[PDB]
Amino acid sequence: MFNRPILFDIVSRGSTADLDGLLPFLLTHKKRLTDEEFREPSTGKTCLPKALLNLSNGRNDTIPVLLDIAERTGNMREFINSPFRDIYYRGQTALHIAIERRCKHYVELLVAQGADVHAQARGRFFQPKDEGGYFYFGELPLSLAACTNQPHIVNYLTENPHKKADMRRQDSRGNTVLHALVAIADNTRENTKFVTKMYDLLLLKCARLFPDSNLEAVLNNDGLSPLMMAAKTGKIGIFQHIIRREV
Ligand SMILES: Nc1ncnc2c1ncn2[C@@H]1O[C@H](COP(=O)(O)OP(=O)(O)OP(=O)(O)O)[C@@H](O)[C@H]1O
Ligand SMILES: OC[C@H]1O[C@@H](O)[C@H](O)[C@@H](O)[C@@H]1O
Repeated sequence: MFNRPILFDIVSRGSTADLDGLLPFLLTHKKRLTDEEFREPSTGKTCLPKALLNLSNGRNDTIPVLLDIAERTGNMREFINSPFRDIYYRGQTALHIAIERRCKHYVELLVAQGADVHAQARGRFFQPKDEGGYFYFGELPLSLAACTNQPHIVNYLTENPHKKADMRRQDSRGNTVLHALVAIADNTRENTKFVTKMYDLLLLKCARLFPDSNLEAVLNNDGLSPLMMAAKTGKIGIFQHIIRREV
């Protein structure tokens, strides 16, 4: 039979073998993979995130199966965009996890299949450390991809045939991938190296697409541009780099 613990065990193990029977099961009992019986009741977590949080060499073969089953229970978009709903991981989705676990293949698979690319990770865990969080990257898939130094993913997200992430997008703070980048900045060599490269990457991309929407001009909720934000918060490295490319 199939209940939450059995389903989670199977996916946690990456066993596609054991998923045999699931589709007929759900079909005959009128169940879906998004039904409450199949989520962690605290967080609302489905078995999709469960799968992603148990990779093995960044593989969990049950993922493409779970997706196909959701498709076939008429349920795929809802399934993929099912968000954590608890105060701590609120808003997080399968897409966020694919990005953070650094697996481009699942990002592509997820995006191609309809993943909301502007889903905001809003919960405590995603806010700044000083505000009781763990890692702040501006909440959005793109900003996450940028902040964790994954240019290939960043390019995938901004130019793909399915759904492009708008770079002008802002989080709850009105922060932008640029703002996010400075928040990420910590002045150390390798940090400044990538943060800088990335900043340039996005700035040039946003100029070449959308010829006339200057992204540095988008202010945050504190009405700070990314430049001033760096300034105000001691981000020497990134700040100098911004100025360098003036007149
Ligand atoms: N929401 C999350 N986002 C990112 N990482 C997580 C999250 N939840 C758990 N983790 C980490 O990733 C690992 C995988 O989580 P997974 O869902 O497989 O197990 P769990 O439900 O967290 O714990 P258990 O092993 O009791 O089920 C955990 O060991 C935890 O350290
Ligand atoms: O953390 C590894 C290294 O990274 C650099 O970006 C820092 O400036 C160094 O001080 C450090 O040894």
